[PDB]
Amino acid sequence: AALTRNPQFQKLQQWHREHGSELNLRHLFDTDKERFNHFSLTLNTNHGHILLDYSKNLVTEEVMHMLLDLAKSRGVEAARESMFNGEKINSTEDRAVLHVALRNRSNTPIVVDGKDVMPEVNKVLDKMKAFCQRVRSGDWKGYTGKTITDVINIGIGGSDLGPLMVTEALKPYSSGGPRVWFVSNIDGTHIAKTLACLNPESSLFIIASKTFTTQETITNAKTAKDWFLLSAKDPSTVAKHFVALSTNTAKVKEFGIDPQNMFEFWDWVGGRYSLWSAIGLSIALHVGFDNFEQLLSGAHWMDQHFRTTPLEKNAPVLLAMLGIWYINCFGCETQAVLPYDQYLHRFAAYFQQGDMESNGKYITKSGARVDHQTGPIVWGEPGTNGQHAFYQLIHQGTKMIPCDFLIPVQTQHPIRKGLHHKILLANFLAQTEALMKGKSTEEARKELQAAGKSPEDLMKLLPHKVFEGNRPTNSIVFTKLTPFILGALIAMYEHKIFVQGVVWDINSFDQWGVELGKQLAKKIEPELDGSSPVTSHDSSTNGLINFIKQQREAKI
Amino acid sequence: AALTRNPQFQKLQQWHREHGSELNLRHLFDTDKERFNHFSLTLNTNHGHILLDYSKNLVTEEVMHMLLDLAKSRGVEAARESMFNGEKINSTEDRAVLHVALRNRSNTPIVVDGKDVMPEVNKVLDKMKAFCQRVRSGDWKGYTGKTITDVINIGIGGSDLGPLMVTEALKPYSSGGPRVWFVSNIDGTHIAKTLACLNPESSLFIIASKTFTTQETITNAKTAKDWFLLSAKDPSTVAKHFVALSTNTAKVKEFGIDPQNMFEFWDWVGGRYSLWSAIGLSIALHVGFDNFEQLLSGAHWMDQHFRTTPLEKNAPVLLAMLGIWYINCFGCETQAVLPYDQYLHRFAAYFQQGDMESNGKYITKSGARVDHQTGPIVWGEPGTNGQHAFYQLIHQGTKMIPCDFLIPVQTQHPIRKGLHHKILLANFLAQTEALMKGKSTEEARKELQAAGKSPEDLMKLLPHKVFEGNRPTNSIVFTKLTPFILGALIAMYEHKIFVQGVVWDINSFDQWGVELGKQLAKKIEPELDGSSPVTSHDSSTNGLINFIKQQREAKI
Repeated sequence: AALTRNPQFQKLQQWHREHGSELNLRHLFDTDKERFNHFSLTLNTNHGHILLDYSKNLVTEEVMHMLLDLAKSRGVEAARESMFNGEKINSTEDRAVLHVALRNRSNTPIVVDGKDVMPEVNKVLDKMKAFCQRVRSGDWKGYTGKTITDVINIGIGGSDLGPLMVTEALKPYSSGGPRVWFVSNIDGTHIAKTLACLNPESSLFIIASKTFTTQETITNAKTAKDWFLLSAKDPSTVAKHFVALSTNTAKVKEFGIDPQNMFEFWDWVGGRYSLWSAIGLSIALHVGFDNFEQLLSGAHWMDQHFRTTPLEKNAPVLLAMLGIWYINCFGCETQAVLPYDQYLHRFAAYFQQGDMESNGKYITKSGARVDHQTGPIVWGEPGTNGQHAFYQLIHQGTKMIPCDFLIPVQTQHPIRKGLHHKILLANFLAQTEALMKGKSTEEARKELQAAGKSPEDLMKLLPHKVFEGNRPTNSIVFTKLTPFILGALIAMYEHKIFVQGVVWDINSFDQWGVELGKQLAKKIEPELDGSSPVTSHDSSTNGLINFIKQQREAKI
Repeated sequence: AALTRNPQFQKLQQWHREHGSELNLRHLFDTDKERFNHFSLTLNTNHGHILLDYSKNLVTEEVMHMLLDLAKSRGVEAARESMFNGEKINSTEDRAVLHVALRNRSNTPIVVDGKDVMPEVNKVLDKMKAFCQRVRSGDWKGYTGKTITDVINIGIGGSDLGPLMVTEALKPYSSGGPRVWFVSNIDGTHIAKTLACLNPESSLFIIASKTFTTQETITNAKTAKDWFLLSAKDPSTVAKHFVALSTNTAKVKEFGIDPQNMFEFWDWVGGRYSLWSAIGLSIALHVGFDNFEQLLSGAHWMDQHFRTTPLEKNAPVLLAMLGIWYINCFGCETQAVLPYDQYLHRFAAYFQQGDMESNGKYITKSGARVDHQTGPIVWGEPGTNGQHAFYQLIHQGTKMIPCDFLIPVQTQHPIRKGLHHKILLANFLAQTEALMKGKSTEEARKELQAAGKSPEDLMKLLPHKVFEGNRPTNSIVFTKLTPFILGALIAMYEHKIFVQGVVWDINSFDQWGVELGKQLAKKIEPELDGSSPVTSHDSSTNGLINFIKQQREAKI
């Protein structure tokens, strides 16, 4: 495996082995008045500013230089061009990786198999807008003649999380749009509780599935059709309440949907990178096409930043290499994402898929097994919520946890003359300051002394009140969370993920880890039927199945 | 630190040292037909069964004996008795830890400071039931004489997550109950979007806060009151629309709340263990008191199981020691919680707080700094969703991640004649089976050949199709997710957390980690006012504040 044999990597490791544990944030800031200026970057997108302050990280100019050298020697730049140029970098599936084409507002030609993909991309987009216009304006009618009031997206994984996270994040921009719902779990509870709140006469379903044969998605789609038909009765009315995001014309038409209402995307569009394509139809329907195009433009802006900016000042590259530093040198298993924004409550979950499904790999592009760590476990909750739940462990646990704190300067709801947002901002700032600064034993002793504690009571509590600090964080502040800014932020992390994948020499765009569980599930399905004991598996699987057969009848 | 000096621990570590990496699940099952029988526990609660199958773990009977010996030498049994008997085991705050008293259905006396706490516990429960009856029945009217249709819980941390997670989990048992809402984030977006869907004359607010001085909660409460009075206008009507879960009579009365509508709890009720107290009022209002008592009874049943069962067959002890095995011997940073149940969509988030806030500590009860790992990072999303998001990394990443898979045999919505649940169950079973078994190079090769793959295509794909397996999991299956069973499950994990804390010799019931961040935030708040630059902090904190001031009125 390449990384471990790379000269720059070894130099980095050697340096960390010798000076790594010596790095101390408090000391670094105390001896360098220019630290913030030297370890941060402000980006003016013309539609708001984004400040990436990575100064509270365990790095020095020397460390950053070494990290940038590694990025260069790993061919991050050549790899980037290959992606943007339509080359088939998805080596195991022999496919191009072009979510950047989906939002290529510049319409600069991107050729794949001797053909520019932009024309087809724009064809679908125009098709999406036209349809969106009919639904939003009321022109489109239910089988009863009523306008659509609710839109239900049915899909799993990448066909669900992106649309859900974005519509949740851009709720303030949904004025005039129908309400949107998202069904994803095969668990019957999901579709059942969702359908109970809807009127079939004014409900529009969006079945999101490339092949249109995805078990969970199609099962849910069929259940929704039965629910609908229970009221509508006529199978021909389905074409008025169901549309598809797919390419399988036959299966779509067989379902009862009109091929005219099938919005397609391509194989170079990964599920976890597809909200920018037809998959984003529910987004466009909710916030309008102008806002949707703003979302795409934001991503496009960041794509250009990534492609034209020197590595030293390249946002995604910097985030990626800082992550490599903590993952491969410090050995940190996780990456926390803490947005101080309730609208971004599903932002961390979105990147759990985007990051983990992309880089949770162990085989390199050459077929060799890695002998080093790859993708981290991404997790988190919007602040200050999460702040009152698990920060205890971040501040005083036994784990080093890189944290990305994000927040918009301007709130969408400046209630109480901005009092709420002021407090939110203060906590956003105070937490990273606290994680960095900590509170020494002497500092805590003085507080306890001043609190009239007896020598005995003081000694008993003292160590518990000490904060060792030196806990690194990135602070990402943006003017306002608009469709454009959100687009830029999502694209920024998409590229961070891309860069790390290159450094580790893995394929960030396939997902073979899915078939094993899938094949074993299909084998078990028919065995669940009936009350006869199963003995064809390992004793555990056998035991579980038999307990299930025994208890499915139990009358509590 | 006590743990490192414990002889049973050193014996365990030496064994691991010498045998650890040699353990292979597939090989263990292949060579022992009694594995499931030997490593599974079935609990009959008389109100449904709970099967704890821990056979797919990297353990042998020898390993389990060493783990149980460690639990015993660390005094888990005596510590448990001290908790149940009301001793002040919360050593740093010198307080008892009695969430078990809250659900002590048996009413066996529990003495604290020379006084049985049960009378006051039951008094509050009776008060809660009485109030709920009036609200639910429509007896309690708003200032305009209308019945209450919406209940809004305002609180943060332990005063929020439990009530939210339980009401979400028990939705099927809420018929005839008012809609419940939860406001927690200080972020104005939270209270604003909630208030926008409410009618002040039929809305009842529950302000959950012990001291009633919690900044976020009180700020949200004041905003809700201003909103209410904009319509009500008459201050005296507040007593008909606001109640409190607190003990600060002065502040409550000052807020405008009738002190007779203040439901109390005690200092031995930790926030993250408070849903069983008055904090659970929103739960009672949503599902009725009979169901709330079932929830309490379920926890009481698990409490009894924990107190009377020999360690070797004690569910919480087994879960705890398996965790210790992975944390302190294998070095796993995280613990995944994967419930295959949409209703339990906030279950993992709940324990992310319950576990991490309790055991994210680094100072032992003797004041020594731990020289070993403590609490893990808890995370997860309900199965299939999570299954289509990040399982790629669990299956083929470079991290060992213990996973708890949970699922009810009987679904609350057996739609399509049980088809959805059948698929859900098959996946629940197949996933742990796949994680254990994996797929060898030769197995994958055979599949690729049968698939008709060409020689070189097979060669390039082969390694990527291999699953190393040997990934440990616990499967927890229960007859049905009822209020009683849910209570039992929550209590089971609370005790798992307790046992681990005892083994590590830390105080699982304090949370000093909160102080530093709060103190720094209060100092920054006033500095945000005005446009003059701030220079009183480290350059990063300074720079972030100044960017905020600059961008505050940037027009986008």
